[PDB]
Amino acid sequence: QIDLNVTCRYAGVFHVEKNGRYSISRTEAADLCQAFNSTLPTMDQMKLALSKGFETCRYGFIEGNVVIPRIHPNAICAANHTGVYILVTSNTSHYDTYCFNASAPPEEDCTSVTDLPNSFDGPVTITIVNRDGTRYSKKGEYRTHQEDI
Ligand SMILES: CS(=O)(=O)Cc1nc2ccccc2[nH]1
Repeated sequence: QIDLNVTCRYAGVFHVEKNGRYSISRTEAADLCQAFNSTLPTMDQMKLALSKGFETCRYGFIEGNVVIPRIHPNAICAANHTGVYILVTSNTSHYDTYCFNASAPPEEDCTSVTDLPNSFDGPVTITIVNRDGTRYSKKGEYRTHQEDI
């Protein structure tokens, strides 16, 4: 069983946390976004999402970097930084991910996610968990890299 906690989308960008812990590799992140018919955001896409109201308190992949978007300074989120905070030094490789859905609304979309449209056949139950607790479950797989399996 896999839980995927997702957020609001902001200019198409959203955050995905797997199994309540930093547990996604960069290869898995691309596959996971592909399951949402999405891609890893570019830094420009992320900056526009930030400008629409997106912030999290979790490291996640974008294309090329691991970041935390921050609007409001918080001492426990990205060392009190604002803007798209870029992780510079870390020993480790597993984070959450951001994803970008080009078909989402242009600004804040805080409706819930009710599908995992591009998952593959598989036996494991994947549950999308919204911030409001609503859930969408479907049996499937999204990982293509043997290293992640
Ligand atoms: C339980 S796990 O350590 O997150 C490995 C895993 N990740 C998956 C993603 C989709 C379907 C099955 C999956 N099994």
